[PDB]
Amino acid sequence: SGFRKMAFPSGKVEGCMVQVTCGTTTLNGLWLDDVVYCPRHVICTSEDMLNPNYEDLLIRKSNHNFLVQAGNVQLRVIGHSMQNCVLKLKVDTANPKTPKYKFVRIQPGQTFSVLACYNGSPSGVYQCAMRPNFTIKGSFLNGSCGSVGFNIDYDCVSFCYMHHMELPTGVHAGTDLEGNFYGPFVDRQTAQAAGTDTTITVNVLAWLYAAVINGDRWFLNRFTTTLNDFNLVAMKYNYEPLTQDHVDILGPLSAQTGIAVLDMCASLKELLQNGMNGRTILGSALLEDEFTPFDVVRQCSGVTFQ
Amino acid sequence: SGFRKMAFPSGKVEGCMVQVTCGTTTLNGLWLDDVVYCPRHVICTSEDMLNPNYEDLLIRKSNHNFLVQAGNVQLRVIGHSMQNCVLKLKVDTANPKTPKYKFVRIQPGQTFSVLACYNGSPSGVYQCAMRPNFTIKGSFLNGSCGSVGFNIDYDCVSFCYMHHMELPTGVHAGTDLEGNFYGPFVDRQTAQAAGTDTTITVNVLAWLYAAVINGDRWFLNRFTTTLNDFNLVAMKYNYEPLTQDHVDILGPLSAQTGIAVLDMCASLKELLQNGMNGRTILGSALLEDEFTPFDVVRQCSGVTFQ
Repeated sequence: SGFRKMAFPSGKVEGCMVQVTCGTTTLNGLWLDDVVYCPRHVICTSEDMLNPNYEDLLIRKSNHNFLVQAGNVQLRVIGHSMQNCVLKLKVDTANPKTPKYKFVRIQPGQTFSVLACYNGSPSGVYQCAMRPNFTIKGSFLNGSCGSVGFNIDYDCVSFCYMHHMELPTGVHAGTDLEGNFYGPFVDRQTAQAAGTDTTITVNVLAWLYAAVINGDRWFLNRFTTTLNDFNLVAMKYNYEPLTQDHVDILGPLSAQTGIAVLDMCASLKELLQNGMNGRTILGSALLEDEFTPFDVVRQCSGVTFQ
Repeated sequence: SGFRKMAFPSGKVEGCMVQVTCGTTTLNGLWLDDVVYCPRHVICTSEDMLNPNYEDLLIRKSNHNFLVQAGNVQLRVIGHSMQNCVLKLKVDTANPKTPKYKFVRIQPGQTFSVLACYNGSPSGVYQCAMRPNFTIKGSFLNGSCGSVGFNIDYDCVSFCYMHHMELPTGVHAGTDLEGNFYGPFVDRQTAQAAGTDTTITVNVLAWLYAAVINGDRWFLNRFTTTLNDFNLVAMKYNYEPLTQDHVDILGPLSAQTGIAVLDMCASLKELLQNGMNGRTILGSALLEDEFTPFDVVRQCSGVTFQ
């Protein structure tokens, strides 16, 4: 019983975090086999970040300019290249703690765990969603760059995010591990803005389903609705339009609650129209859209990792 | 920038989780050196939990009745005893992953990380507070018992909580690692209830301070107040009374914001009296009381662990 924003266990990822320095700039990198991955803006000085030419900046740099530290042991750089917005540093030592792993580009409205690091040391773990506008609402102080986002499928770590930058709103942008940004962000210190932040309707529904399973049912009503009727009300409140896939994906929650998805939409319409009247759902006075159906199932089925 | 409920890294604790079975009952235990710790109600059958005599039940049990499994390897039980509500199983194998560690009984309004486990496998990590009434609002499905609460001070794990039970409200009770319950709970399946759930005023203030440092300042006002004036308003809303210690503890936040604690109390009084008017603070439409001053400092100073 009970329902929390819970992260995956960080252990398999802790053993992959290293410290990367060029000149006066230190940030975090990801040590898998005999490659360290980090944000290429490690080669930038405070001046360069205005309008850097990365190709040009990289030409002034040799393998011996990259100080890679694993705990208190220096690694030897025997090769370096740039893949989009990441640097791949080849080291002669394979990480003996390399877990079974893969790189996935993640879809907006999917969730993942962040291990926030400073100087290659883990600081803390929390859950995030890739928002429809490809930002994240994380916690990233100075030196957190190269901190990574990940899911764990049975024994396998799927890395999906590397932190690079903060936007004027205080929200966060980064890349997949192949170094392509999520959204239209670029790694230079210019005026960039996120689009409109829409709500992940399917996730809000998953959360309502979680609430019910945990005894909170006050927001349930006598009404149903239609997909089209519901989406007319979505548009107004900058909710994502709902589709049959979304319905199908919620079937295991629908199933286990005996509550048709459309009746739950009717409950949600009523909350968007009437607000909460100072009531709470799983101790939130707002609609939470950072739990996927999968997140809710896991936490109301109790699956583990090995 | 940004502010999240973030857990400590779980890695050092993952390597301590084992599975403990008696008959048909499986739960989690904590393997430190050559001792496994788990809730003594592992010796209970579904019948026994009504009115168990643990001393009597333990007399029917020998070292070979305890199936302790570490990943996929069985450990050998060479000794067993009961310390209050925990069983200490002596095994011949010392945990080679035992981290530097200590047992602390934690004070109400302090926070810690939970590694929720099933069958000795970690499932997820989240932050909790010991509430003034000695319950916690966690996530614990069936088989989560023996999941542990912990803080990390530089390299050292301080274990503070072991999960044992859920109360009629859906909230959670357990012991310190010496096996004394937090609050007046006992490990039997009877009608027990938590006292009134008071709010941790000092933590609410820490959070307001976090908000300010992260640019949210709408709730700031022109007023100050007195300790006594503020506490008159605390009592009404079941907030904990504030003291000079509480003030002193917030000095580093006061300091770094240039905002006297009493002016922040005046802001809080105004929120308790007027509500939020559908505004948000760090994306919460309620007052958050599960961040300590220490939690806020860490996350606005950026300290790490090694």
